[PDB]
Amino acid sequence: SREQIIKDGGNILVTALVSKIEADLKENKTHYSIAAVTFTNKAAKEIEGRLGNFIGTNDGFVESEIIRPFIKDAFGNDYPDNFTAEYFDNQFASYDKGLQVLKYQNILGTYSNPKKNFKFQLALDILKKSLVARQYIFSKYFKIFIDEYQDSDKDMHNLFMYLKDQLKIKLFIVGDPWRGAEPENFNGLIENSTDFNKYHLTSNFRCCQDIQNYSNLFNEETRSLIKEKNEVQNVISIADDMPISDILLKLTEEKQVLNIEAELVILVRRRNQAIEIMKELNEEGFNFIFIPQTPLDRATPNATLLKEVIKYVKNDRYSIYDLAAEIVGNLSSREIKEIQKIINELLVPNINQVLINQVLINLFAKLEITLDTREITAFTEVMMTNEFDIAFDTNEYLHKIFTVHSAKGLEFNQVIITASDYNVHYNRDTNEHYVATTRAKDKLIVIMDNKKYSDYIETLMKELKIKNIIKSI
Repeated sequence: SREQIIKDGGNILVTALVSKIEADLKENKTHYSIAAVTFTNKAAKEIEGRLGNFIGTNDGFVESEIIRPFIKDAFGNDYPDNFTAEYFDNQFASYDKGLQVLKYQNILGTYSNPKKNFKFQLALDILKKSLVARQYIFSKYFKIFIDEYQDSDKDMHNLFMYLKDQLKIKLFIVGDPWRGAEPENFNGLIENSTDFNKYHLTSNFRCCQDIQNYSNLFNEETRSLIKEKNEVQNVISIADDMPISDILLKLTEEKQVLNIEAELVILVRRRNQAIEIMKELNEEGFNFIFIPQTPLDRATPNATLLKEVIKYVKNDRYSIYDLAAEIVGNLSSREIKEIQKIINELLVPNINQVLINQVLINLFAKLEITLDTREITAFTEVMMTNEFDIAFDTNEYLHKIFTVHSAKGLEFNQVIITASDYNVHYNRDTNEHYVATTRAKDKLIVIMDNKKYSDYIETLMKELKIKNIIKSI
């Protein structure tokens, strides 16, 4: 359930955040603050965006809230508090050597073993050795929010448990059952812990109740999740009794169930449908653009970073810092510039497959990340043509057409789909239909042009004694 989580004041495990922080901050009456910690600055910024508390990365939290302010009190004055964090060089094999590098080179470095986390070991050691540190953290925070917990390493887990068990801080933990990852942390809590309430959320939780309800109707497994409303507002059915341009005018100006001034996305199955639709719409005063599928639209491990590199290469106004926000950790501008220097070699005149291959190797080597050869192939293909450029564009486009595939993992405010694109009555297009119906946050329109689809909906409604699932206009 959703509102149950909101009512829940204690330690929480969620299997798959901004929602709970907003609520908890509202009803907080005390002086205590919250902290939200992510793996990436991208994830942090996204939270800080929708909101005296701490919102930042794991590494920024332990460095700024624990290590820097209290290392001298814990270890003595000969330890620095103006050290530099370095992710790339100055790796080491033991805690004592890490202490040496910090003490003598003024560098907060990393273990060479990715399963060990020097910063978090250091932070825990400092808490255990400094009353002042414990008193600060104790009186500062009442709750900490932690993202992607399945990727947390053993030392992160040790610190968070200590915060919970010694400094009386509640934990709100989100994850999904990364080189540092110890999945047993999160799994262990799920299977064994007695001091957490535990919830499971489906992928469409983000959506408004009407959109959750509709999308949950179609799979036998999610039907039980449906919480019927007396009336439906945000999922709408419209007849295909007029051209798409008239349909759009009816939705926006006549019935005003769509806002033409907000983001509006039409989902199709194929490029040729998008062309058809654009050929009409843009001749009738609209201005839609089709965002093509690209070779990087595969579920590959490094898809996100690879798309960022392409964005940077092809758009001279795109900032290297936005690329860097997607990299795990809290890299200094100095290190980001070392990454920039590597990537900039893709900008030489007459770039070719050989050079590109070399850049990719240099980059992912530096990031200590394994690269699939088929990723190199897909990346190189995008580099060597302008065919897919619009998909990596920096411009903001309000009115867009996507295939359901290109739309995967994206979120829009308003979405139009066409029933005849999904033959779910014959158990076809069922994953695509779930994806398509859950892209929208606030408004979903179904062009109802498929008799078997609509009959199928009515059949399920009768079976479930549902009276309202979609608003017909």
